[PDB]
Amino acid sequence: MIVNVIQKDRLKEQKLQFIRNHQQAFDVEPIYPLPLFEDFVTSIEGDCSLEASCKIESDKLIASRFLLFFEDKTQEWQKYLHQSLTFFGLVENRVGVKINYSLLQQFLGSSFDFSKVTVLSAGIDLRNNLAESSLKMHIRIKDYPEKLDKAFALSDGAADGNYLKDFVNLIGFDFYFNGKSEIEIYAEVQEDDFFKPEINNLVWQHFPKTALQPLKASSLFFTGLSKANNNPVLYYHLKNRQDLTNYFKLNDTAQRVHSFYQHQDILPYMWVGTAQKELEKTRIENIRLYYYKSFKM
Ligand SMILES: CC(C)(C)OC(=O)N[C@@H](Cc1ccc(O)cc1)C(=O)O
Ligand SMILES: CC(C)=CCSP(=O)(O)OP(=O)(O)O
Ligand SMILES: [Mg+2]
Repeated sequence: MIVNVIQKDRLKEQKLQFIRNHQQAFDVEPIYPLPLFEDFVTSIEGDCSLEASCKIESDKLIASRFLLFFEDKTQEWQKYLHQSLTFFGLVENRVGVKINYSLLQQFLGSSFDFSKVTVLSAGIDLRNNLAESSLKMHIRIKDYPEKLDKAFALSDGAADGNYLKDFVNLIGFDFYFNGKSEIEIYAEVQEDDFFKPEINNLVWQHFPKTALQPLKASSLFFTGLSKANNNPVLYYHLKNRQDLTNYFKLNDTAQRVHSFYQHQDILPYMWVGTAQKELEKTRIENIRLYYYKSFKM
């Protein structure tokens, strides 16, 4: 048992370290209210992963973006949901804002089967403009067509984007501090399906050739269906973060993030998100970079 208390304290400090390393590299001052997220991730004593992310818009660097993934093998998804919602409610209380939950509420509405959840995340994207700050939640469902339909109904709605409805498993919620809220649905293609002829016909055919090149180094591909019908954001799960510069033409701000993380003590994979048209450019100006670390007993 003494092994357990020592390892719990150590995990608590390693999560805070991962968060501070990211914040201190990109923001001289922490963005308020980061310490509420720090308290939340330290209260999650089961196994988890953390995500630290940068959104780059030309030379603007948005870096107070963090996410916890619940990975306790007991899979008490409903308990994790409740722990995330009470953290959101603490943000509301301390900041003095009211979050608009209606989209999450309607998605969960008609008696939710939590056994169909395979991923749950909770986190933040904090800005000095409070109204532009947001809380975040992702839910991945499996073999749950009733809730797939409900998420589609909740976003912009039917076609198009409906052309990729059968590829959807991940649902994203954003909760802005001004009371605006959004839902997003993500179509995915797994590595083992990359070369199948039906996949080229149903998916790749609708994307420029440049969109296909980073699949060579990716184990997974996502795209958001409802935001930006024009110019959809494309997400690539790079097997090795070192391949980023080989497949994506980085500007100066993104290169600074990449250089910082090349030799950090983190997981080897990353996610890269970029709008479809950025890949047709000679140089990406808008890109989102996501890095990860795991925290296990
Ligand atoms: C655990 C498995 C099934 C391998 O992951 C998923 O396909 N879901 C993604 C979805 C996701 C990725 C990044 C995010 O920031 C949010 C959600 C994931 O969790 O890795
Ligand atoms: C698509 C998965 C792989 C990455 C997380 S996407 P997000 O919607 O939470 O981040 P953005 O809203 O695109 O900035
Ligand atoms: Mg989004």
